[PDB]
Amino acid sequence: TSKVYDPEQRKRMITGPQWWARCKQMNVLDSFINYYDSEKHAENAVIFLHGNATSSYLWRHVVPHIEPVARCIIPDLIGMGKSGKSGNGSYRLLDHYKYLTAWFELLNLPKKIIFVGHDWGAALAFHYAYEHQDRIKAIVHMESVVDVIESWDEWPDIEEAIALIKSEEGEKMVLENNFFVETVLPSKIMRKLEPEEFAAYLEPFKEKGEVRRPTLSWPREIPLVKGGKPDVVQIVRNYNAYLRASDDLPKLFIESDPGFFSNAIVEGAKKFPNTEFVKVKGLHFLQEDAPDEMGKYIKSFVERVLKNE
Ligand SMILES: O=C(Cc1ccc(O)cc1)Nc1ncc(-c2ccc(O)cc2)nc1Cc1ccccc1
Repeated sequence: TSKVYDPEQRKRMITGPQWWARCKQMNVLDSFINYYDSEKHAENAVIFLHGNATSSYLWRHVVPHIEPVARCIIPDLIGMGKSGKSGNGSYRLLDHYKYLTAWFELLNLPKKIIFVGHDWGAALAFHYAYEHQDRIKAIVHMESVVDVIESWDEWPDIEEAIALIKSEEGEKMVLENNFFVETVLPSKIMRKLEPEEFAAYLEPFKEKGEVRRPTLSWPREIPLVKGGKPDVVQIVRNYNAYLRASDDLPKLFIESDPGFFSNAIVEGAKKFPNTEFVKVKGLHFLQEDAPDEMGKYIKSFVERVLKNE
């Protein structure tokens, strides 16, 4: 089987260098963060957080829909995109969180922030919200780390896939063979990326070896109650209980159609009160298949949240 280019895409395409040239850099702790900032309408701030394999580039066709209503800020997570590397060489959830919260202190943010999170980016937003419950205006999430995975909800294939990723063979398939960028990322986009679009995702990870570490460390954080990192399992338990009780926090969940092993994500999202549910085309990296539908849904949700405030 083969996937097909979107025959109109080369005409609104944004290449890697075009996106990076629009970004800014800021020293943060012992490193630096590369980020997009639309600047205008700073009375609000919408912070878009990518997850594994990607970067701020993931949001390039989503963010123009929301810029007219609020300042939009989109970082490359540490070790990813064009950001600096992690000073301690480590790329666990809490390492990412250290740089993200330090970076927030430098951004002149409003008291209450809107988060838009994908995959592990949503975990970062959820954990920030749990620790800063008075700083959250709304949360948009999609393909998100909503809850732990109990052992009776863990089937053998996911058990063995995580065993593989936690083994030396898993380390080599990522660091030497770039599994998550070269295979997982295009496999979970329904269209075929233009060569220049794929090159933007490849570029941070084009060389072999340790530079690819964040794309191995993220799946190793998976919150399997059986065998998963205990600190991450507790972080996710804590913010899941907070989200289940957060009746006054407006949320938007963007469901993928058909998604990819996403049923537990959708079911977990349904346990959070005050959630608007929408659906767009996609597998996992749904920004690449339905960015304008997503941007329109988020724009309408943000306008409704601001109007009702
Ligand atoms: O590792 C993750 C991240 C995650 C997302 C949501 C969540 O609640 C917990 C963790 N996801 C993942 N990671 C791996 C696989 C996977 C791997 C192998 C396989 O054969 C099938 C699925 N699937 C998934 C998606 C998934 C599965 C089960 C419960 C929730 C989310």
